[PDB]
Amino acid sequence: TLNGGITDMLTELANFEKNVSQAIHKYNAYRKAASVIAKYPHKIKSGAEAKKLPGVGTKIAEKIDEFLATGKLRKLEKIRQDDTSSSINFLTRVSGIGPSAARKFVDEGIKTLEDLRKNEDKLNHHQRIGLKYFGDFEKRIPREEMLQMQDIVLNEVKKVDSEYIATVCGSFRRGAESSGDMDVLLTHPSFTSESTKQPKLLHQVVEQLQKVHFITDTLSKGETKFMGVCQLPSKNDEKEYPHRRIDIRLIPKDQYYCGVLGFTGSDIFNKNMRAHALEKGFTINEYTIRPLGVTGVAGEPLPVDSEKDIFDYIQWKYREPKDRSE
DNA sequence: CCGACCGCGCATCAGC
DNA sequence: GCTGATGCGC
DNA sequence: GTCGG
Ligand SMILES: Nc1nc2c(ncn2[C@@H]2O[C@H](COP(=O)(O)OP(=O)(O)OP(=O)(O)O)[C@@H](O)[C@H]2O)c(=O)[nH]1
Ligand SMILES: [Cl-]
Ligand SMILES: [Mn+2]
Ligand SMILES: [Mn+2]
Ligand SMILES: [Mn+2]
Ligand SMILES: [Mn+2]
Ligand SMILES: [Mn+2]
Ligand code: NA
Ligand code: NA
Ligand code: NA
Repeated sequence: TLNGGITDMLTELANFEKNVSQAIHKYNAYRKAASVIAKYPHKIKSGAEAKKLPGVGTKIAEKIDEFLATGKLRKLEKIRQDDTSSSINFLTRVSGIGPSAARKFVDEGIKTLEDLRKNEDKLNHHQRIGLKYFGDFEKRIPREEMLQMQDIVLNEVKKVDSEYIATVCGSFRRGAESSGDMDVLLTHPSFTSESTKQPKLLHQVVEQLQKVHFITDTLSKGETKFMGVCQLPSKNDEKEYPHRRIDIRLIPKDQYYCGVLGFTGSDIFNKNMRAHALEKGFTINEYTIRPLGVTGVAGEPLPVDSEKDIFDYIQWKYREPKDRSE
């Protein structure tokens, strides 16, 4: 919170560039600046000071000066009063309505929550579910509920087959006291980088979590990635818990460490690490780290027996999950 | 200045 | 049906 | 929008 005013402004700018301008590198540039400012341990007193940080350049330095002086940014005040940008920014908050869809909907006169409900027939399945749970998906998840959810998932998985290992990653693994959603990494010894000896490995887990009325809806589902909705069960006479977003990802068991690194994040932390891995002659995905050739083509996967091994290849001192919240 | 910016699974669409 | 591009949410 | 080269 030391610089919460600045990082909020930059985040609002990033969202503007993503949703309205459809300018993805400006989006990430603003996100990058906001992340580096967010870990800087002094109350920023000027844009000159801010600009010393990697990722804060001249333009962001200017806007920091304006904000530090007036407590506002004219550019944002203008954006806020623009009805089209306003409507687009709102509509994108629905899961499945991206910048493209949102602009299309506004053009057709669909620009409020009321309009969206009136026109359910024009939403695809993902968007229909995002709208259905729009309000619930706004709420955060106390870690205590995350712990309850972990228990249901880990226990229900164990019931399908004792050799499933399910790990909760995401902000939960980084030690967050509240989470936007739940992210689950799934492995099973019959699914390795060398063979898939068992079919329906993910489907069986989804059906099981559905049978016990944990998973209530499905956003998308393939042979290795599920995205949907779940809900803790409520006690006798208790108000119902909010519906929550859940993702489950099945990974080859011999590639667990790149996977848990990849699904622990943060998203910015991954971008930073992967970018630095390129600079040191490697490419990292959620499956492998591979060396780059003189041309650029990736080599064969390098051996990995721990998260730290990946850090070692790229000349990075190890960082605990709790220190990867960028 | 200029070129690169992490890397991927699923849903949907256009084309053959 | 298959292949590739695009949107989307990560 | 920023930064290495
Ligand atoms: N490589 C990469 N990984 C991502 C990206 N976005 C999300 N992830 C991974 O997916 C994990 C879960 O994503 P989210 O649920 O949106 O993020 P989160 O850190 O869990 O935050 P909350 O759920 O809102 O508390 C992240 O921690 C990352 O490990 C991305 O843009 N690139
Ligand atoms: Cl851009
Ligand atoms: Mn999450
Ligand atoms: Mn998630
Ligand atoms: Mn039932
Ligand atoms: Mn609900
Ligand atoms: Mn580096
Ligand atoms: Na800088
Ligand atoms: Na959206
Ligand atoms: Na979220």
